[PDB]
Amino acid sequence: TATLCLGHHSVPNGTIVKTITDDQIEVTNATELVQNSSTGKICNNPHKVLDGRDCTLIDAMLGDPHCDVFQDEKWDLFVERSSAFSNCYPYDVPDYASLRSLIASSGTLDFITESFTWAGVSQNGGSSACKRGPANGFFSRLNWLTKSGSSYPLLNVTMPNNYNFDKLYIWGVHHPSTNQEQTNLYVQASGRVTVSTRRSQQTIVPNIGSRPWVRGQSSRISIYWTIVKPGDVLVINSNGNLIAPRGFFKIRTGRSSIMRSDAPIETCISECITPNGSIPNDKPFQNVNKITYGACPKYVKQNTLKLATGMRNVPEKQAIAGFIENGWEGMIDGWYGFRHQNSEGTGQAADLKSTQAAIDQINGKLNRVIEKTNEKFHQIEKEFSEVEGRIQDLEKYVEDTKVDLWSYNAELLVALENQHTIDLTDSEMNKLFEKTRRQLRENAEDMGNGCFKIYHKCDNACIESIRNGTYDHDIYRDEALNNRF
Amino acid sequence: TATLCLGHHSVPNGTIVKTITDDQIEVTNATELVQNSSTGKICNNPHKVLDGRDCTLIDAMLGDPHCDVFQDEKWDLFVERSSAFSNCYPYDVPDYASLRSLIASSGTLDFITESFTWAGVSQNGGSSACKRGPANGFFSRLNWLTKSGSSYPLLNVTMPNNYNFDKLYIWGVHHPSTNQEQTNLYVQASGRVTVSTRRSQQTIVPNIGSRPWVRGQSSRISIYWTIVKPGDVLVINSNGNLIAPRGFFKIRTGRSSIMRSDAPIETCISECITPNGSIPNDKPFQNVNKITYGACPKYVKQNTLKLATGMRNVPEKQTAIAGFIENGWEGMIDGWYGFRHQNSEGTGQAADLKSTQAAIDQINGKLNRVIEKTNEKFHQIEKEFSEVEGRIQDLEKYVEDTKVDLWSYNAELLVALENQHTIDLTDSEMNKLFEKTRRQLRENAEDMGNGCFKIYHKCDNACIESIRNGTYDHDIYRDEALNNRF
Amino acid sequence: TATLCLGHHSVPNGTIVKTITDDQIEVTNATELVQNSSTGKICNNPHKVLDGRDCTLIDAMLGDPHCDVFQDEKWDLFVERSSAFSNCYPYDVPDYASLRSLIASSGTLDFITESFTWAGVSQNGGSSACKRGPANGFFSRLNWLTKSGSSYPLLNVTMPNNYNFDKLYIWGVHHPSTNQEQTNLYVQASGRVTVSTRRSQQTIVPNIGSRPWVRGQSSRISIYWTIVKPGDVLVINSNGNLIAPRGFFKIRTGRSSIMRSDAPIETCISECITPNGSIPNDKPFQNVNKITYGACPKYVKQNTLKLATGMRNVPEKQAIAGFIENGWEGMIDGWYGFRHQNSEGTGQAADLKSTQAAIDQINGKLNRVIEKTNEKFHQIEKEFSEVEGRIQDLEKYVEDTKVDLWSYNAELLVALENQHTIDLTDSEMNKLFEKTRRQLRENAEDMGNGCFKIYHKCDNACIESIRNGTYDHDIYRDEALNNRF
Ligand SMILES: *[C@@H]1O[C@H](CO)[C@@H](O[C@@H]2O[C@H](CO)[C@@H](O[C@@H]3O[C@H](CO[C@H]4O[C@H](CO)[C@@H](O)[C@H](O)[C@@H]4O)[C@@H](O)[C@H](O[C@H]4O[C@H](CO)[C@@H](O)[C@H](O)[C@@H]4O)[C@@H]3O)[C@H](O)[C@H]2NC(C)=O)[C@H](O)[C@H]1NC(C)=O
Ligand SMILES: *[C@@H]1O[C@H](CO)[C@@H](O[C@@H]2O[C@H](CO)[C@@H](O[C@@H]3O[C@H](CO[C@H]4O[C@H](CO)[C@@H](O)[C@H](O)[C@@H]4O)[C@@H](O)[C@H](O[C@H]4O[C@H](CO)[C@@H](O)[C@H](O)[C@@H]4O)[C@@H]3O)[C@H](O)[C@H]2NC(C)=O)[C@H](O)[C@H]1NC(C)=O
Ligand SMILES: *[C@@H]1O[C@H](CO)[C@@H](O[C@@H]2O[C@H](CO)[C@@H](O[C@@H]3O[C@H](CO[C@H]4O[C@H](CO)[C@@H](O)[C@H](O)[C@@H]4O)[C@@H](O)[C@H](O[C@H]4O[C@H](CO)[C@@H](O)[C@H](O)[C@@H]4O)[C@@H]3O)[C@H](O)[C@H]2NC(C)=O)[C@H](O)[C@H]1NC(C)=O
Ligand SMILES: CC(=O)N[C@H]1[C@H]([C@H](O)[C@H](O)CO)O[C@@](OC[C@H]2O[C@@H](O)[C@H](O)[C@@H](O)[C@H]2O)(C(=O)O)C[C@@H]1O
Ligand SMILES: CC(=O)N[C@H]1[C@H]([C@H](O)[C@H](O)CO)O[C@@](OC[C@H]2O[C@@H](O)[C@H](O)[C@@H](O)[C@H]2O)(C(=O)O)C[C@@H]1O
Ligand SMILES: CC(=O)N[C@H]1[C@H]([C@H](O)[C@H](O)CO)O[C@@](OC[C@H]2O[C@@H](O)[C@H](O)[C@@H](O)[C@H]2O)(C(=O)O)C[C@@H]1O
Ligand SMILES: *[C@@H]1O[C@H](CO)[C@@H](O[C@@H]2O[C@H](CO)[C@@H](O)[C@H](O)[C@H]2NC(C)=O)[C@H](O)[C@H]1NC(C)=O
Ligand SMILES: *[C@@H]1O[C@H](CO)[C@@H](O[C@@H]2O[C@H](CO)[C@@H](O)[C@H](O)[C@H]2NC(C)=O)[C@H](O)[C@H]1NC(C)=O
Ligand SMILES: *[C@@H]1O[C@H](CO)[C@@H](O[C@@H]2O[C@H](CO)[C@@H](O)[C@H](O)[C@H]2NC(C)=O)[C@H](O)[C@H]1NC(C)=O
Ligand SMILES: *[C@@H]1O[C@H](CO)[C@@H](O)[C@H](O)[C@H]1NC(C)=O
Ligand SMILES: *[C@@H]1O[C@H](CO)[C@@H](O)[C@H](O)[C@H]1NC(C)=O
Ligand SMILES: *[C@@H]1O[C@H](CO)[C@@H](O)[C@H](O)[C@H]1NC(C)=O
Repeated sequence: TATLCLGHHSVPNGTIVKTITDDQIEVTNATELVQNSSTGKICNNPHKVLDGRDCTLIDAMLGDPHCDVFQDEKWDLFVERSSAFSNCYPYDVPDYASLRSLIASSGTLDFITESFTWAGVSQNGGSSACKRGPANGFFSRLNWLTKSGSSYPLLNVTMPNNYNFDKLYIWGVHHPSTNQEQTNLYVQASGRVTVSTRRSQQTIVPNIGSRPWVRGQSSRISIYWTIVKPGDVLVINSNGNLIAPRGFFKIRTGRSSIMRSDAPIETCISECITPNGSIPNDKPFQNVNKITYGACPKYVKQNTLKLATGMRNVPEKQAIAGFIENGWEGMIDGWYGFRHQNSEGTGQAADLKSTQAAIDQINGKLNRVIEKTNEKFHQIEKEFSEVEGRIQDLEKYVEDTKVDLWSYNAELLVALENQHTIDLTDSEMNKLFEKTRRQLRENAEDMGNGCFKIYHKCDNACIESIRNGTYDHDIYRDEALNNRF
Repeated sequence: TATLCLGHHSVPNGTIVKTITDDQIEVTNATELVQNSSTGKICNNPHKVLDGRDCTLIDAMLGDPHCDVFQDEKWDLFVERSSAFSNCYPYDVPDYASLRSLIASSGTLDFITESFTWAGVSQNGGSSACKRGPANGFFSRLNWLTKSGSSYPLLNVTMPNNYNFDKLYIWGVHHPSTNQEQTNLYVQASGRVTVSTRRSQQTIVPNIGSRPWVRGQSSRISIYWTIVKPGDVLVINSNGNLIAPRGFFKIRTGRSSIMRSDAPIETCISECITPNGSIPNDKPFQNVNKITYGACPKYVKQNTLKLATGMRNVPEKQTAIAGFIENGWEGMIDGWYGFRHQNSEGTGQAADLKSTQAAIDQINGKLNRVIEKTNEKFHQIEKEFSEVEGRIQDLEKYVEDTKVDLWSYNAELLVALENQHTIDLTDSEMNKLFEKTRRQLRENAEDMGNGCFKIYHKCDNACIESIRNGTYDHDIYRDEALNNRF
Repeated sequence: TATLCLGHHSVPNGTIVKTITDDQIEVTNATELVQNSSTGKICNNPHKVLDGRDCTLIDAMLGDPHCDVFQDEKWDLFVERSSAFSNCYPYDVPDYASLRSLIASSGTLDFITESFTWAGVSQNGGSSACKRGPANGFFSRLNWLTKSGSSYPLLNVTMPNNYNFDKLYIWGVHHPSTNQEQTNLYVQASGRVTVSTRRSQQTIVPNIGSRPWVRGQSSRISIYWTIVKPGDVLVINSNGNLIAPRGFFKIRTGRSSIMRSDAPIETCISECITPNGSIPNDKPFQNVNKITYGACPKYVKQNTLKLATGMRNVPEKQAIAGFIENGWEGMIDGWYGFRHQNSEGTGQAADLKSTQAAIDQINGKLNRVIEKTNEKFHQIEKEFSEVEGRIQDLEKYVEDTKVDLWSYNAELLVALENQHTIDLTDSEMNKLFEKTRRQLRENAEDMGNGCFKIYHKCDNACIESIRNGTYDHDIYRDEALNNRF
């Protein structure tokens, strides 16, 4: 007689994963699906990263004297450091966030000088709070107009848009601290600024009052913006307290954005940028930060998610035995194989078809459901330094909802994939056993432990024929029937 | 002896679907789950669709002379064309989108005239920029008040809400271009308009300055609105630059909305409306547009999603009968599973109705168990913009993108899971039929290894029919079968 | 000979669930996953709940005389009743919702009095619309300044923030009804109020005009707020129509919120609070309300969702029979068992291993994918008493999208879990049958009804050995072979 057994490989060190029906189960191999670390650096390729050392985007746009190196710059991502500061005339911007977001999304600081004509007033006003070297200065992109002689005539100028692109204009209004200062600068006792197009209008009345000292000034300047479509026209009408523009900014559409971070910039290649630094995007999920730019993994709350890439791990108990509650640590060539006890001796081989089928099924399984990468460039703000109320609450609620939903999706997907992997491996083993049983019609009996008891003389050639699939039962039919009964 | 085989049908041309464990597998039949085309026309039933033609909703509400045909109109969906224009006094509306959404959601333009008394001022002002035929005119729902004689007395009027429904009032403020114009129209050198109720107030100070010429006017008019609850009182106080209302609009709660489109309107029936036109809602997902009205399929990014309907398609081997082991039967058209028998009388074929019916019943109605039939949404947020604004527009775009991504992922996962379960159930049905057939023959037959049984006794057509029916009795063949086997 | 059967238990009354491949299937046991009822009361533990009674949060903060009991109060959840009313000077708050949300999220009403100096004006103004007992009064936290003698000097005061926490200041502007009233109260014909810090500024110009009578007054007061960071300074500049503050509120960060409800408050323990009342949080989903505070189940549209707990329910048909299309209602000591017919007599036993395995797999099944509870404290508003436009539409859209997505998730999860439960129970039964068949090598053959017939004499000891797994086929092989052939 002879003995033939079927079994599967095993490893000394397994990994614990989670499935639908099992809290913990050990498998031969697994991979991590969550990226939870960063190098702390921001790669300068392939995106064009612009580093604002001590300047905010708004200050660079306005023309702060210590931000003059940023003139006519372009970027894919603008990085704002926490050590940035303002060193010019004090100012405030109503709807600061909207202007900052639109400027960042434009992605360029291209400025074109236009020939504005201001008759009856003095131009190029300066202050000691904004020093350009040893002399008083001002924002390079703004014009401060004051009285000439002893009069401030009413200003009424126009400028049409004859190009094929939109124009962005930045202008301002001056708020004096005292009535005497207001009358000294502008002869009128109450100024007025009106800027309008064929479809929109804005009018600001300056406010007079004391304010906390900032770099020796108790006055302030408010900043406003206007966009002129092609074929439209811009009209500026003012009675005083006007901070005139010097030109327009060319506004574009693209995939530029802005980020707050303190990480240094190095020479490397990475497609994902986070405030903590660049991270690889070879995993579907990440746990570093919910603020991202480029092709990045989705953010989830979990810090680890193991995906099974192997079969169940079962130790070998201490006469050969099959796969019934028994693994084989001696199999190196494949995942499934045959162990036979013969008159010549004990042998062992491996089956390539079932192993290849299992490997092909397992490989690239996660790519069938989830997308490879998602590219997001400009999004909403997710961190705030001041309390505002309704809009901030809405933004926080939206972000929280998105994070929770994606975390649930990731958990469910991992559990389902692990369960299906275990099921497919078990099914492959059972299919191999059933095929082996079908090959031997009545010359063998099931020993009950994953092994077959062949009742005729089966040499090495016979075992090889069984493994190949060319076993002929009619040859040994009579001998096996005689031996069994 | 005799031979009995079990197998399943196959088709000459199959469809390729995607499962959890397989990226490309061929099945006998599949159906498309994504609607990706439209007729290009908007059906006028069962929803009431109002064509705006060359008028916007705000212009129609205000009373533009060329929009006078829209007085006291009702709609379920208001369609705005891209060729609409304004032909009256130039104006601007602070928070234009909010007022547009409010009017669209109200769903009606019902106007009730009220008896307002304005003492000491002239009424029914007109301009050459708003012509009512050959003569000067103005907005039909607004009253322009100017000085009478040489004085403009302070106006102080009241109007109580004695009804049981809310009132919507539309009023305005005039912005002169020059100080001389302001003094000429109204005696005071600085106007002031105050409209308030018991719980809210609004005050506007007009601005004087030149503006680009629009239809011969360098002045502008601002538009404001106020809502008066039942039992409340409206008080209007002004001393210049007031564009008085003539009445109130009835405001209702319903399922009306507004849509921007250029598609023509035709006579047909459709429950879903998109800017591209109407689309059928028989499929759970669509790819036409993310802007929808009515009972519409959910929007996804995928162009196509095939749901498996039949079994795995296996070609017939060209080579003695064979079973279902890696071989399909091309000659079966009366069922999904059947028997092929080789006998002394001759060969034959049949079909098993029970297993086929069970598989069909399991497959039928499969997607309705998870996905709800259809979702009905009427008024939503705006999803396309023509100007850059900043924070709010970014938030709206982010919300829409998040929703679209989540629904696309859900659709992909659902399709993969359903295909996998369909394949598994079909294979299980085939295996169960084979196991039952084996269980019927206790010791008179043995498995041949290729999905066929070798019966070791003379089994005529009646015996085969008894096997197929399930009334086979092995006792009266047992002796002969055991004698033949050994 | 002897007969051995394998089967599973059944119950007289079952329940219907839904699976992936079945519209309706009856199981032996199921549990409800959706909470759809409440006791109508709000439990006062463990959260600190403050009853607003007939006062609103804004009125309590301002210092309404009938809300004086709320001074220096703390809360985790503030409950606003629909019967609340105002009984002081008429007022309006621009961006009322933002201030309400800010105060609610702060979670305290701690007030610190500061020594402001107002030179040349009279303080502690009062009105008949706000009665402090028999005499005229005003808001306790606000100071009404009017002319002294026949002059109203320009006011210019400062207050620095030398602490290490943020300060919140509440101030106001008075709107007279007539020019004569404006002149009588304040000498100047046009007032002006300017409040600013080193980084922000606000200027309000009062408006004069008649307004509807409210408690005998045709005038109004507009409320504004300002926040001063540590190291900053507050400057107040005005020349009329100023409602001065008396101090600052301590603003904190925490998990406090506000709710609108009419349910009474009783003494009990509950972690979840809804406007309908408190609900238990032992279920993953709830259908009571979409407004929640604390550890609450997720809100879904469905009102019922049944999760399978037992196996399929098959009534027993009317010579023992196995599990093939037949259940056993007489078995109560286990889920799976054996029935044998013997010469000595019939019997019945239960198998504990398979039952324990099935119970362990079923137990804690839902905890493998979904979390126990999610804690949410402060969120967006979800019900509105008036129409506003864009922001309200955005909030409603966000809430609707979240609800729809979570409902879909719940439905799919329930269907998948039910399908897997049915599959695992069937697999357990089939595995037990296969093991029993494997034990009997050649001494028995399946008769097709889930039972085995044994061709040798098998007494109670032999049946017990078969159940235990110690059955030896070699002892009876010869007798069984002789009987079979
Ligand atoms: C309405 O009320 C506000 C607030 O009370 C007033 O604003 C103050 O205005 C005064 C000037 O009028 C300001 O005083 C100035 O402060 C400067 C900054 O002080 C800081 O830095 C110095 C030096 O580093 C420190 O010693 C000091 O502690 C602060 O940390 C000083 O640099 C100025 O000095 C100048 O004047 C002195 C006068 O002796 C000279 O000796 C100096 O050389 C130099 O020329 C000056 O002291 C004060 O800071 C303002 N306060 C605020 C909060 O802004 C308004 O003036 C008031 N309006 C009216 C109309 O009354
Ligand atoms: C502050 O600054 C603004 C901007 O510069 C000034 O606004 C301009 O005002 C003038 C009038 O004061 C406007 O000129 C008028 O333009 C009308 C439209 O012009 C278009 O159409 C004509 C014909 O189709 C074209 O030829 C032309 O190129 C334009 O395409 C004209 O129809 C008007 O014609 C009137 O005057 C002529 C003079 O000969 C008469 O013959 C006519 O019958 C008719 O009465 C007129 O020419 C100009 O368009 C305004 N510009 C803008 C941008 O709005 C403010 O006036 C200024 N304010 C102060 C106080 O100085
Ligand atoms: C601009 O226009 C507005 C609106 O028309 C005017 O506002 C009105 O002003 C008058 C004058 O004060 C107000 O009249 C007062 O109404 C009080 C409330 O009335 C209600 O309550 C009483 C008692 O419950 C009811 O009987 C009554 O029907 C109302 O339901 C009264 O209590 C006042 O009575 C006082 O005056 C009378 C005069 O004889 C005395 O006998 C009384 O004892 C008491 O002293 C008074 O009648 C009216 O309510 C205001 N209406 C609104 C809507 O606000 C502005 O005055 C006007 N501005 C200018 C400059 O003209
Ligand atoms: C455009 C212009 O007029 N620039 C002035 C500037 C303005 O007058 C002022 O800053 C507007 O608020 O003032 C400069 O001087 C400041 C200086 O002025 C004296 O009159 C005053 O006595 C000093 O205390 C001090 O404020 C400035 O450098 O800011 C001069 C500049 O030309
Ligand atoms: C209600 C009223 O007064 N309507 C007037 C209107 C207004 O005076 C004006 O539009 C307010 O801005 O003006 C109308 O004439 C415009 C006409 O006025 C002359 O005085 C001027 O010299 C011309 O150039 C021209 O602007 C108009 O039709 O708009 C007359 C109308 O009665
Ligand atoms: C701070 C102050 O001046 N309080 C007054 C208050 C104000 O004058 C008024 O409310 C501002 O609008 O008015 C009080 O009197 C109300 C009373 O005043 C008479 O002059 C008038 O003729 C009456 O009709 C009536 O309005 C008030 O109690 O509100 C007095 C208070 O001292
Ligand atoms: C990436 O940077 C963020 C900074 O926003 C880190 O998040 C903070 O971590 C600290 C320390 O645990 C917490 O006190 C803060 O509350 C966190 N902030 C937020 C907004 O969550 C994050 O830990 C960093 N991650 C890595 C991997 O470095
Ligand atoms: C339905 O109409 C929309 C119009 O918004 C079409 O979307 C545009 O398609 C063109 C052509 O590919 C693109 O260039 C635009 O960028 C698309 N716009 C947006 C907002 O996506 C859409 O293709 C139409 N669909 C059908 C089936 O006709
Ligand atoms: C819990 O309270 C809410 C209050 O909003 C109830 O919801 C309302 O129920 C009534 C009665 O059917 C409806 O007419 C309203 O339209 C509902 N409002 C909303 C916003 O849905 C809810 O039914 C209560 N639930 C329980 C279990 O008491
Ligand atoms: C485990 O799987 C990973 C990825 O599938 C593979 O790179 C690795 O070699 C595997 N480990 C072993 C021991 O085969
Ligand atoms: C394929 O399925 C669809 C619907 O499921 C059905 O209408 C069609 O007839 C099927 N195809 C065949 C060849 O039966
Ligand atoms: C049904 O299941 C629940 C929870 O698993 C359990 O409490 C209950 O006792 C079960 N019913 C029966 C009859 O065992």
